[PDB]
Amino acid sequence: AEPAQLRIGYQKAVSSLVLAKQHRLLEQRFPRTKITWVEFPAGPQLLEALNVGSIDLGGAGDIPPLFAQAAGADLLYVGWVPPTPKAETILVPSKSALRTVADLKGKRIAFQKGSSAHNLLLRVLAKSGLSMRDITPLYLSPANARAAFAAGQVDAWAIWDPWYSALTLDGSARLLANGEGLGLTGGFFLSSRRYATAWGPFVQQVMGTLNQADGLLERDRAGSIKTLAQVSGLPPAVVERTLAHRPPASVQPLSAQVIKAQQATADLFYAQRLLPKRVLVAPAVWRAP
Repeated sequence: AEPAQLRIGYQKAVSSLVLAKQHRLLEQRFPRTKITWVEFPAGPQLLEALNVGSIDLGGAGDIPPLFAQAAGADLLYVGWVPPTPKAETILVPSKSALRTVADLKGKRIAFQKGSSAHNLLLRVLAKSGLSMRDITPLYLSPANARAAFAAGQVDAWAIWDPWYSALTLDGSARLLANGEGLGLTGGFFLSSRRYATAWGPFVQQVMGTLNQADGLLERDRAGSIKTLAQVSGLPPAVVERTLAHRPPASVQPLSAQVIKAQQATADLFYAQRLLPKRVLVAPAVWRAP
């Protein structure tokens, strides 16, 4: 037996999950399983849905699961997605006086709370003697943060591609700093405990397939650009710029150093009084037989 249903969460931003969904790669591989793709605006949204059973497999950044674990979610890390530091950014309105990270002190900074942008921001700010309490957070999902930025209500926005490329290409934004040199973890695939326990091998095979979907970003450059352009709405030039910011990042098993990295992030968040619990990553880590 393979399960009857896989309701799997994705974010449109993760170009490789868009393509797998478009090329119906899971469906091709698992013909006896109803594959249902459910889109979320970011990670924390996605994790809250895994928590209540709306999906049971989904991809997010490194922070969403830590926010979920701390609130009491019972998830499994089942796959790790390598970081793409150039695609994680702090943007400012191109008109703005701000040119260095130091200039962020006392400014309003939009970002998805609990998202990878929240950790990019803490860690960028740290290299300049700033912390979360030197800046004002505007906790806003990407579309709502975009609207506030276009309206002049934010001083800076921590956000990922496609928005970075979109706003820098159209003149809306300057890059203030990206995620290079912070030793970012990356992201994860999360699962419900029951589903990954019941259907381990299937969950591994799901990863095998999504892994090959990431491969299309480089092995099908010209085709990826069209489909993505077509699917997102974005111009091809922008989709091309987003592919330039992304080395391969194919989902594969959690290595030892990644687990420790995620624990170190958990510690740092707790230490900075941004999580109420100390989160233990390791008991939630899973690998198939």
